[PDB]
Amino acid sequence: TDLMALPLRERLIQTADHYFRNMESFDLETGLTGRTADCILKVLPASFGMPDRTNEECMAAHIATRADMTMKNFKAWRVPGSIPIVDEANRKVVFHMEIYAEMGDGVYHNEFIFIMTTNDEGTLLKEVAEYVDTAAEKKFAAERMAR
Amino acid sequence: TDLMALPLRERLIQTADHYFRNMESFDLETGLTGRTADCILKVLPASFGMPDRTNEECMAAHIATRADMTMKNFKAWRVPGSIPIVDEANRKVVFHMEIYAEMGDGVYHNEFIFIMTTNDEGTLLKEVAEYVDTAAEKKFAAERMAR
Ligand SMILES: Cc1oc(=O)c2c(c1C)O[C@]1(C)[C@H](O)[C@@H]3O[C@](O)(CC[C@H](C)[C@H]1C2)C(C)(C)C3=O
Ligand SMILES: Cc1oc(=O)c2c(c1C)O[C@]1(C)[C@H](O)[C@@H]3O[C@](O)(CC[C@H](C)[C@H]1C2)C(C)(C)C3=O
Ligand SMILES: [Cl-]
Ligand SMILES: [Cl-]
Ligand SMILES: [Cl-]
Ligand SMILES: [Cl-]
Repeated sequence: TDLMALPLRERLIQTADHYFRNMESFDLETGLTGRTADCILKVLPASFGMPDRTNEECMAAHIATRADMTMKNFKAWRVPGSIPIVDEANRKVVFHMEIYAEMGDGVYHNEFIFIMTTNDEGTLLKEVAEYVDTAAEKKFAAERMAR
Repeated sequence: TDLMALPLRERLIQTADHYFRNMESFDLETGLTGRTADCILKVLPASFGMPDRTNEECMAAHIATRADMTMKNFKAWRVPGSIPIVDEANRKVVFHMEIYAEMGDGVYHNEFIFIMTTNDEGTLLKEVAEYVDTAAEKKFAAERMAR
């Protein structure tokens, strides 16, 4: 494909970044793209108590969160100064990210580490691990419940 | 050096891992080793409100934290399953870590991401960035306040 004609470093970055572009242009029609069938989302740290999720579990969560909290105009950007960290050998890419969205209750805007793992070919995501701001996310969860 | 004869990947992992070995064997006479003079520790996420610190600032903080909470027997290990993520071109290593210590009040045991950046030679750390468990670390700070 056109992905395979790119150098591996570049391919890994494009594949990993796609996760964010997908979130920004998300619709029910197309859903979550550029993931392997068996891809797993892991939410770090363990203390946060979010189990690993399949693509289908992720899609269900995101539809509901967006409805419940009237969220839209998602935008993701790298923390100023940060860079993509790419381990070609291990098919991994590490980003230091901000995610922003408008919602009924104001704005969602949190900071994250994401660790993406691709398939051997560097063309799809097989794992995404995101380390979240536990204090911030526990507050969002409490705003969402009964709200 | 012996370090310079090692392939760069291995050099980077050794220089990044040294940070945790230094933490385990920490003492007043030897201090913090394996860092550039101008090395900075960054604590993420920004919401946690901890400023960047110099080697001197880190050393003083650790002395204090160990005294105040009577902490000892530190151990660091990679989260089971995780691996070191090495970006040779950018001189970076990413670890998914647990840190454990005995203290008066029981046990400190938290989960992190560390992003280590070396000098161009890969022999010294010039930046350490650690993404912490904000709920957990808030508690620990609250417990450290008069107790
Ligand atoms: C495709 C997509 O659509 C969405 O609508 C949202 C998505 C994604 C990836 O991710 C975030 C931004 C968030 O990164 C992720 O989800 C959370 O449940 C929090 C809810 C937020 C609002 C959620 C929204 C987690 C704490 C585990 C977390 O970090
Ligand atoms: C050499 C060394 O000696 C020490 O005594 C400790 C050290 C190190 C590296 O690191 C930790 C384990 C911790 O990773 C770090 O410092 C904290 O302020 C909390 C206190 C803990 C106990 C602290 C103790 C932070 C919230 C920013 C944090 O993550
Ligand atoms: Cl997802
Ligand atoms: Cl070092
Ligand atoms: Cl330190
Ligand atoms: Cl770093």
